[PDB]
Amino acid sequence: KRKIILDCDPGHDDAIAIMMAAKHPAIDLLGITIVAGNQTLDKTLINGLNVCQKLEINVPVYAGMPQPIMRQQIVADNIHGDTGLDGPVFEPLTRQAESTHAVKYIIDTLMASDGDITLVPVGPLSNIAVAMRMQPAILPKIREIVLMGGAYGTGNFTPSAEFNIFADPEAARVVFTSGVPLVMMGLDLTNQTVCTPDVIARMERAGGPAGELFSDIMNFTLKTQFENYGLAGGPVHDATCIGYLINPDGIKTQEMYVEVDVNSGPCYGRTVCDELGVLGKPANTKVGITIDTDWFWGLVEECVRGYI
Amino acid sequence: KRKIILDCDPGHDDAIAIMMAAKHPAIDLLGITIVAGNQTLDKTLINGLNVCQKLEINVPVYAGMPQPIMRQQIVADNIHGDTGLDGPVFEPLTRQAESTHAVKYIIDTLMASDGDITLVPVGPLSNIAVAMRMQPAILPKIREIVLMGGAYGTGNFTPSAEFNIFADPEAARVVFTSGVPLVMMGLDLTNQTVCTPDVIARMERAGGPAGELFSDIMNFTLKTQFENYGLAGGPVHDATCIGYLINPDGIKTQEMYVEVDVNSGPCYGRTVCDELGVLGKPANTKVGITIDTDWFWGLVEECVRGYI
Amino acid sequence: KRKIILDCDPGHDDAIAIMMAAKHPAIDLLGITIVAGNQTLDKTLINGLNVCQKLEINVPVYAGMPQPIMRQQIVADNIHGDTGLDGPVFEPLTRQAESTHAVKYIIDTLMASDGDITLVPVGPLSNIAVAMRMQPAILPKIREIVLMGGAYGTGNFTPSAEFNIFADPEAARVVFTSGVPLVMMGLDLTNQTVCTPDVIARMERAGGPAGELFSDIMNFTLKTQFENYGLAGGPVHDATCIGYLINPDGIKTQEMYVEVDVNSGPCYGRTVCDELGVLGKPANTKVGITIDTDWFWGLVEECVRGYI
Amino acid sequence: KRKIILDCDPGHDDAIAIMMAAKHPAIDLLGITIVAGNQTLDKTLINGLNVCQKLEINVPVYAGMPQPIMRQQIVADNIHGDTGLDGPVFEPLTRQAESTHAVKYIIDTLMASDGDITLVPVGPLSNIAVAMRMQPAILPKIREIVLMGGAYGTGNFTPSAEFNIFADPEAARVVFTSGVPLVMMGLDLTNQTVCTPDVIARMERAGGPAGELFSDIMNFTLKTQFENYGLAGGPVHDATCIGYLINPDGIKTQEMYVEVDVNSGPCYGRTVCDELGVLGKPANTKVGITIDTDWFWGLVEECVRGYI
Ligand SMILES: [Ca+2]
Ligand SMILES: [Ca+2]
Ligand SMILES: [Ca+2]
Ligand SMILES: [Ca+2]
Repeated sequence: KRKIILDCDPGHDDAIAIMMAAKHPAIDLLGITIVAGNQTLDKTLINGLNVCQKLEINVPVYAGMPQPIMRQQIVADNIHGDTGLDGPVFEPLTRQAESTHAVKYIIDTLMASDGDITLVPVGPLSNIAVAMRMQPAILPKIREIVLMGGAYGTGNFTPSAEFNIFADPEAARVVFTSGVPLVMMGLDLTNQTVCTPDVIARMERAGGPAGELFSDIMNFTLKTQFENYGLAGGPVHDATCIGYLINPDGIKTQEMYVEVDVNSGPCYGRTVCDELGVLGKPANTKVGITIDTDWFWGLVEECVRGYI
Repeated sequence: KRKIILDCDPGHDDAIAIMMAAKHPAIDLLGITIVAGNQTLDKTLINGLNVCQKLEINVPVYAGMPQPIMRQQIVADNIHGDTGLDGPVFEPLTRQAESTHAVKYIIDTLMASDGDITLVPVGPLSNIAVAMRMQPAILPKIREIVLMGGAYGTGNFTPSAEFNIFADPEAARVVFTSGVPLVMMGLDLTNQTVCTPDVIARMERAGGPAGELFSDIMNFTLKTQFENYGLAGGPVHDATCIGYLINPDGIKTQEMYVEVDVNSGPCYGRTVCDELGVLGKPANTKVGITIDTDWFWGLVEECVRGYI
Repeated sequence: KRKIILDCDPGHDDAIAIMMAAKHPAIDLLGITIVAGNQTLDKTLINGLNVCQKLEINVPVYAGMPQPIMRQQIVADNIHGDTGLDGPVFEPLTRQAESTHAVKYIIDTLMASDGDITLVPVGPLSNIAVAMRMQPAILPKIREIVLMGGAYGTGNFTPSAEFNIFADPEAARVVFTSGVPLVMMGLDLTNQTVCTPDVIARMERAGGPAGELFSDIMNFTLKTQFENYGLAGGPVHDATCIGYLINPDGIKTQEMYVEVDVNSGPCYGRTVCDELGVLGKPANTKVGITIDTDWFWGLVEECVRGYI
Repeated sequence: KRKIILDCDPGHDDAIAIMMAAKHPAIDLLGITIVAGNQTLDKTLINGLNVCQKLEINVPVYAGMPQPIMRQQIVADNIHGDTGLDGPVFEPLTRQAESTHAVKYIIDTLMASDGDITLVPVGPLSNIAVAMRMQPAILPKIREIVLMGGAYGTGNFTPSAEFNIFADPEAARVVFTSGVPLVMMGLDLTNQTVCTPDVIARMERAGGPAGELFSDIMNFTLKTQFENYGLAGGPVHDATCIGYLINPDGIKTQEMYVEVDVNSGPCYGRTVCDELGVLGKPANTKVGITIDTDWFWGLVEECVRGYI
């Protein structure tokens, strides 16, 4: 099993990632850490807890950074709605976050570990960067980082930048210069996972708590992702990181030297990816290129069925 | 006919553009202006003159800027050789450049015109930017600018930037903020025109001075373009601008808001292209997307046969 | 009494600041927080504890950030020596740091307070920035921040930047946009406190533990500050913040709009101070202009005598 | 005699510089080149011509760049008025610009020379930068550049930048990296030349065409320089360059390594001056520190009296 800490900002696709991570036998989900991103932390926290309660997921949830490390905070309410998880309606929330701050949880867990834990950040990298600079000794302890973020081609939130990186470019600069093994599921790969109405229907047919939740969630971003970016369905970007850890053969990556641009201006938060190797620098990232969607959606269905 | 001034840094594909522009009846080639780029100006001027002499092109050639407007000069000898036009071997040069500087030629020609002239820049944009800032009254007199440069995806000389723009980002910023009708044949489009051995063979069979010249030229970049960028043949990037003016239906463009990034750093000289229209700014550029290569190679052959 | 938290990177002048803050009856020193700066944290922590043990200061010391929030770490060993506090030799260390992290201490103390605590950063601003972004609710709780850092004219570490800001420009950007009442003792003011041989001799004559310590400390930077910068003596930069809080009439400030430049390049970490108000923006900082050095050295001697 | 070409954007103090340069026997004024700056070129050219006609100065005037090389044009109408030279009255213009563009004039004159000509730029550096990049062979021909621009301390138009540099930072970058001997009369020096009401009265008493002109001109900026920058009189910044060439002993300079910041942001167009030599780079500029104003105003009076 791959031990993971899932760091997220739920978030529609974050919820699908949580659903898969908490169920699949190849993943050992140690804890969920929450960061500000898609919405403010008060909301992404409530959203994370709501998902865990509904799916009866037995994993502690820790609240982290409510703001990025330097920049003026942005949100993605255009895609995710005022709540950050518009669509599903939950019973009154009874579970709460742990007392320990996510940054402390991340540091303490890594330091006490035998170096076998993978971090899976699928929101802005704020928690990760603060942990890395607060306790540099965590670096040798990180097995790998499999993050959803970035784009080698076109961004979403700006032409140059994908949201997670754009929401905290300085934190991304920290992570991308950490020297830790990195896998980047960028938009070039993740936009392939558009969740069209026939995919939603497939998960509805499977049914149960996860099938119902999948439908209520993914129907919302069907509209917003089309209206904003022209996508044929809402991608489940964040779930690709979980897929990658369950079976990396389903995903083609290419090793590249990647740099995060922190210049104010038209490329702030861009992941500059040396696809042709022209800079002659050692690769630092496995960059996602293609995903086998037949495999991927089969895996999603299998996880959904696990909750029946 | 479309009247043009062809501004170039020959340069293998520049030579092919010259060959096409000077021959096709849909183009009225008024003058050739030369800029430093692929090689230093002493070399690109000699290369331009050698090509015109070989093909008996009786169009005046004017020498322009030997250095970019602000940055430290770069060259592309890795692609184009120490001469800037390795491959063909020419007879002793008898023609000479005009005494009028290219910048003065461009300004004077536009100022005296009926507003029907198109600028076709296929090197760094140094001559164009100096002309625009030296005599801003040319702007309302320019019909269109159809330039080869930029990339909405991956660059060549760097991951972020295409060579022409990279060689003078500040000049490019001038041109891209000019407000003049702009067409951009960037690498995304032009990399489709890889001149593979079968395409060279085709032009060899057409024969004559242009067919032989085509072969001697494009066989050289066949090797360097593969070594540097993995390309299956050397693209004839600059010739796409001439093709566009001959028949724009052969090339699909998309209107986009494009900005040139002049920040020192990993995106210096990037053309940032808003493919999805997320910035909510009006388009300023028709950006090349796809080219019909059957049409394009047919047109190249037609022009080649014109010199028989 | 003004309640303070002293955040520092000892550091020769930090030690003088600690000596004054812990002894003057107008200061209520709640706690000392340590940051990486002049040297790595393992060292500035040891230096801070050494000074507290030597002078029998019974204030808790908390260790904070070992690295800046984003940039590559720099140190000032050129000025401060290999240990960070070259000069004095101390008896074996028995004094211990608290187990609580400085960031958590800062946040909890502020949150539990009645808004009457002043922060006094005299190192890089890493601890402060992390606290502000980790718990934004601390902002209304901060009475004032009186920091040593920046320069409106010439920097030290670079022509543009003073060391504390240069060592963490991104953290400084956080602090200077916080909206909290701000006082900046910059180099323009603090270079006025050159500790010349006659000043040292004055403190030697006062004697006792603090007088010996002052001599052993300030004799070191006497040499390093002259060799590296213009300086006739080592300034006691950080002690000016303590002086300011004891009697602000001893220092002339001017209210200015101040911005921290985070651009890579020749002004990275510059504090841009709008001396003439040309930007038309509301002031956010009281910037130090002149200090009454007779008043100041008198105050130092008084504090030194307090340890006899 | 020192042969000069005076490149300017008249401009109140430019006019005083022209008056001195054309009269003092220590200067051989070859030509006046005009650039856009204080106002658009149409206005600065008329202003320059008006001054020459009024004072019967028989020196050719050449019109140059009407826009900076890259940035969006700014003007200083707040200081110089809508005309760029509000204050004096002129008879109908009979004088006109020469037919040769200033950039060509500068190049041709330098290339034909024995290397003994000094350039005296007292506006934005647009003409100079275009000349340097258009014909790099001019570099060794330039004896010295004595420019009015920059500031090692506080700017005027912004806190970071002096107007001439700010109006074309990219051109200034070109000039400051040229390797030509450079003297920089920056604001730190030139602000010492405030033309208070008693100085104006002194020149009125001298009388003649130049005394009357001096008064009409300097009474205008007396008002604007006070309102904008709090200055006690309008400085005659540009005239200090002519003073420097008449008797350099009247001015104290310090050799420094100077870099022009071309970063967009709060230091765009700053001259970063390494006062303390901390960068370990060889000096490239003699930076003005102080001027003997008793000497200087005596020289101004002597020049004024020359026109009686
Ligand atoms: Ca997410
Ligand atoms: Ca070319
Ligand atoms: Ca300190
Ligand atoms: Ca001027």
